[PDB]
Amino acid sequence: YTPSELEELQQNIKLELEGKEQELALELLNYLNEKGFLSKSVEEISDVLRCSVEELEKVRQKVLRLEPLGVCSKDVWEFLELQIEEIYPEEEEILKKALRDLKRGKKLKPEIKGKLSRLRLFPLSSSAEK
Repeated sequence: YTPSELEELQQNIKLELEGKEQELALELLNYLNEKGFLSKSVEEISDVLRCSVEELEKVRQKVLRLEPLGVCSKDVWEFLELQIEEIYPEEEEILKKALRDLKRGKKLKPEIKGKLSRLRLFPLSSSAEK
């Protein structure tokens, strides 16, 4: 079985929205590497694609909020931070401390475990510990 995270995000975008906005988003997520994150900054990518930085940002954000989140937009670990601010903006601090504890290594809470369980810092990757 192959990963359908990226493809799922593309379709979702064209679904909720379409036109020029979707175009910009695709471009940003189009100039990325097989690592799960854009190989070039948004500024440069926007200059090469012939698009205003500010504009590309707004569209990139609206599309980044989609599922999966814009891991390439912010980053691999940043995907969680933005995911909360967008999904659960009320528990931004809650998940913020959790994602930081799990990323740096630590214990997790019972409620957070389930909240983060629905997500994963390895959307386009795979890894686990024993």
